[PDB]
Amino acid sequence: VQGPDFAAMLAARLCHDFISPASAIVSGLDLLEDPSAQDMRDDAMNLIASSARKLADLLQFTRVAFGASASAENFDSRELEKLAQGVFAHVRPTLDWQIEPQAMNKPSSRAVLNIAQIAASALPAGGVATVKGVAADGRFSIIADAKGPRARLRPEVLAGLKGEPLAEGLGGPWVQAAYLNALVRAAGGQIAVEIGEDRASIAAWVPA
Amino acid sequence: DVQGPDFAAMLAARLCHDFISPASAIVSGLDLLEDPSAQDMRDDAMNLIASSARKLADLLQFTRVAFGASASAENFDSRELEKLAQGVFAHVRPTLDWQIEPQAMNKPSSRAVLNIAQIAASALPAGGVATVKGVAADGRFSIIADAKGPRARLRPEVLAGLKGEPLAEGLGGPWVQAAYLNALVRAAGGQIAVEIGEDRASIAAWVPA
Ligand code: NA
Ligand code: NA
Repeated sequence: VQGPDFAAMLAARLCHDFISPASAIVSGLDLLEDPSAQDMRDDAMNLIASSARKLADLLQFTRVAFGASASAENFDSRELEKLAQGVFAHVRPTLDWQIEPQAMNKPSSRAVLNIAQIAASALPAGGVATVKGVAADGRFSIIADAKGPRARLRPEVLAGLKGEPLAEGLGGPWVQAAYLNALVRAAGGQIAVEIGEDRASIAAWVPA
Repeated sequence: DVQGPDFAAMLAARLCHDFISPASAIVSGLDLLEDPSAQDMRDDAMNLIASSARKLADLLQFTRVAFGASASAENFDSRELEKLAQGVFAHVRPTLDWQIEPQAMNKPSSRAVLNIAQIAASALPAGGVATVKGVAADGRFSIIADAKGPRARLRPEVLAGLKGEPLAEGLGGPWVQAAYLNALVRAAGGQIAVEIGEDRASIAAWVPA
């Protein structure tokens, strides 16, 4: 019998992302109660508030990017931009959301959120993730261009985007890429990648 | 037609649902502190944040081992597993009676015992006691969680999940954990057994050890 290896890997990734702002809330509350750290009262309160914001943003994004079913549902592209903006708020790269306000089907919506976060993670020293999406020729086509110093799609991300098993690398970046590949291919669509100097692009289309 | 990540999405939906409850309470608590109209409830809002942060920390530490662990060989201290399971029971009406003698437990036993203990807590809608037993014998590690309390019940989606059956009547949340447990126990070469009585429900599992 096949184990829940893939679901465990996704669970491990989500825990890892949530534990960082959650433990900071615990540590911030520790500092408020500590009589020795009464000089950092304002800094501890700002740590709790920023970690609560980060955690709320990550959970709201996860809800649609990973928690959504494959059942038919339309999403507002403006609401999806809010979710992507939320995760980009706590990382060094900036977001250039160029999708004109419109209704997006479920595969398009799940795909655009995962593509935007993979583009952000391709930027280790900042830069810009440009997100484009057009409804044309019976498809919804997405392209996220990550431009910045040493922009790179890691080998486990490239393996995941092709639906290949995890070889060299961490499960965390691989599992999101493999999840995106499986939902796009289940919808009858395709994933494409572009790699250049200080640039990486992730493209996907789904029927629409 | 290609297979979608439907099962992984269901597990992700379940984890979000569990974490969003104490996380939104932290946001609401911080909203009350900043609200000039609610300056008379500063103490109550701070207690809401602190208790929700404790609940969230406990849920995340448990999830890390119950759902996030790989199938790779690793031993866990049963005392550390007790702390994780107790953290889950701390914020619900049922109580946990952990009767596993302090010992080393392999990856399948550890993952299984944590899921069984939480399924036992959820089988108690009006409180009671979940007794968790675990013995290393005959080349096996055998776990039994007995949930005893008023109207103790294993929901149909939990019974379907524990047998490795698809989701029929019920919610994905309780089904996905039960199906996850079934898949990790059967991958390890073990078996799951259930007992249902009046105001009692038991979940048993064995894995090779
Ligand atoms: Na940013
Ligand atoms: Na309790």
